[PDB]
Amino acid sequence: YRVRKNVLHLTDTEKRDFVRTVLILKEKGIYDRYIAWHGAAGKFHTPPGSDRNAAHMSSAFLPWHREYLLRFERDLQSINPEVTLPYWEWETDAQMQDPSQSQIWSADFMGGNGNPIKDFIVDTGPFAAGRWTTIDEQGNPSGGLKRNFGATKEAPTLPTRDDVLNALKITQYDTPPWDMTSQNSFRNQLEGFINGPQLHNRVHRWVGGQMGVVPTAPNDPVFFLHHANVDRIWAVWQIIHNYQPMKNGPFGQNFRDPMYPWNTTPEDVMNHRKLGYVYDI
Amino acid sequence: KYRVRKNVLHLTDTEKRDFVRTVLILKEKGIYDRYIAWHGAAGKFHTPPGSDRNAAHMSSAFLPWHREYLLRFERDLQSINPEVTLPYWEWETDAQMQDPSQSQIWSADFMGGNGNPIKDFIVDTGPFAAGRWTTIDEQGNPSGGLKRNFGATKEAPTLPTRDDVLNALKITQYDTPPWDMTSQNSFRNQLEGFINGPQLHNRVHRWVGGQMGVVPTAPNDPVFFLHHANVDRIWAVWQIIHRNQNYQPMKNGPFGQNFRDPMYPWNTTPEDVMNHRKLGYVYDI
Ligand SMILES: [Cl-]
Ligand SMILES: [Cl-]
Ligand SMILES: [Cl-]
Ligand SMILES: [Cl-]
Ligand SMILES: [Cl-]
Ligand SMILES: [Cl-]
Ligand SMILES: [Cu+2]
Ligand SMILES: [Cu+2]
Ligand SMILES: [Cu+2]
Ligand SMILES: [Cu+2]
Ligand SMILES: [Zn+2]
Ligand SMILES: [Zn+2]
Ligand SMILES: [Zn+2]
Ligand SMILES: [Zn+2]
Ligand SMILES: [Zn+2]
Ligand SMILES: [Zn+2]
Ligand SMILES: [Zn+2]
Ligand SMILES: [Zn+2]
Repeated sequence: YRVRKNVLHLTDTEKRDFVRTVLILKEKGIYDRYIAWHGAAGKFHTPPGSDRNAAHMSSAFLPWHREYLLRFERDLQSINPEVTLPYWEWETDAQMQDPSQSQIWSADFMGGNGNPIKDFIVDTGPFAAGRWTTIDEQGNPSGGLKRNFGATKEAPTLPTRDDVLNALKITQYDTPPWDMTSQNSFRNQLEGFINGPQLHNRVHRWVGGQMGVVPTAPNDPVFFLHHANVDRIWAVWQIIHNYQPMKNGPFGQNFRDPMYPWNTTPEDVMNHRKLGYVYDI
Repeated sequence: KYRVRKNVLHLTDTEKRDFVRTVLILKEKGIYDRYIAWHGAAGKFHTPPGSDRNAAHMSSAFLPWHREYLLRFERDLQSINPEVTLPYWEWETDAQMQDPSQSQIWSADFMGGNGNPIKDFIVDTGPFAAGRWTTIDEQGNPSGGLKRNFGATKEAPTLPTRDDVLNALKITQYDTPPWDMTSQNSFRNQLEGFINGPQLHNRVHRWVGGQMGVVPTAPNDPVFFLHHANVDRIWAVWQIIHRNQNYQPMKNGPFGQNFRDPMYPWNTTPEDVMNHRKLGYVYDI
């Protein structure tokens, strides 16, 4: 009953207010806590020495990011009670002739692509360099947001709608060993590791810049619009369908286990409505 | 005000063997590691970005951050064994010893001893010797066994003294602007150890050496918690002395450093932990 809307459905004023609130969150110093939390989680392997981490490469990927967006949305709400987290339906923009033309990259929103002359720093939009500070891996100021639209040879295109529907056909949430090699797992599929980079991982690689990489991704506000759609994609599979592992998975990956760096568990966020929100569709 | 935190020198043999046993369980369950990660994350979180201050150190939130940290750690201990509380290492008395390396805190039945020069400095004695206790680097990856270099550095050859503690307790202000490493006449910056230091808190870290010597890995050594229990105790004492002296900055300080701001990576505030008793514990003395 907080309603999360397609970025395409967002009145010119709804978009202005969303952007407005993100800058305030940034100015207050709240935005940085989110970049830091995501960076910390990515370095927290479960268990140590493994490839899995608290926020990725593990069953926790989906509930971790759901909790993350919920907390982010609550902070937006405390600034402006009329603002909720919109979602970027990339599945849809992939059909465009040229996706970089999508209304999501308008100057009055998340601006555009990076400038090749400025080493791919983005100057168009509310988060252009000079208007929005970024930080690096190390937590030090980095000098500006960057974006490389489909510049990689492994990710030249956004995930096609189809890629979404096939994933939704998967019957298991996840499967052991609960890692990147999991087969027939909705979680690993949606995350993008099956014939990587696909879906989730694919959007990250397609955007480029800080979004391209784990330790700095959140620096780009589009991170939240991306994840909103991923969360929505997960909520859809759930209309039909339960989570795995329940016990016996690495600590931090189990159904009822604290999700770093919080005490939140996957169980705690299994139903989005219990969380106070619902996707328009 | 029920939970009693005791001098590591007042502990019975069993009490020590239960403390150690609970730490290993916390470790085995994977829970200990969430702590090391929290402290590492906080140290990298600058307030504000580009500054020298971070959420857990080099600023006013140094004391309440670590108090919250120990409280959470103590609660996990107790969920494992309700009779175990966090003891404190009174380093200022150990400094008196001819050879502090001999303090009972370093027994093979407690913290274990110094590192072995013959082995780079890996600690090979005690419950946390290499082979018995897993360690993590500044990247979150596994690393060789705990390491300790007792007073090996030229800057910190000795543990802080009672005189050093007393003098600090003498400061009238909790902190002063700019609320960082250069703060003068501030209890916080002096207890932390930056005034002419390395001194006090920073000095113990430097004296121990090994992972305890650097911010990103320091919690890998269980002694980190015994150290910070004494630092917390010293703060609790100061609070009593200057009853009519609250926390600072109350406001208009960097976000994350003010009296009512959330402390990374938690939502908890300095106000939330100003009175230790409200937190359910007290110190031996
Ligand atoms: Cl709508
Ligand atoms: Cl990693
Ligand atoms: Cl709709
Ligand atoms: Cl006692
Ligand atoms: Cl790694
Ligand atoms: Cl006593
Ligand atoms: Cu991520
Ligand atoms: Cu992601
Ligand atoms: Cu520290
Ligand atoms: Cu310390
Ligand atoms: Zn709609
Ligand atoms: Zn790592
Ligand atoms: Zn779709
Ligand atoms: Zn098709
Ligand atoms: Zn739903
Ligand atoms: Zn830094
Ligand atoms: Zn007291
Ligand atoms: Zn006692």
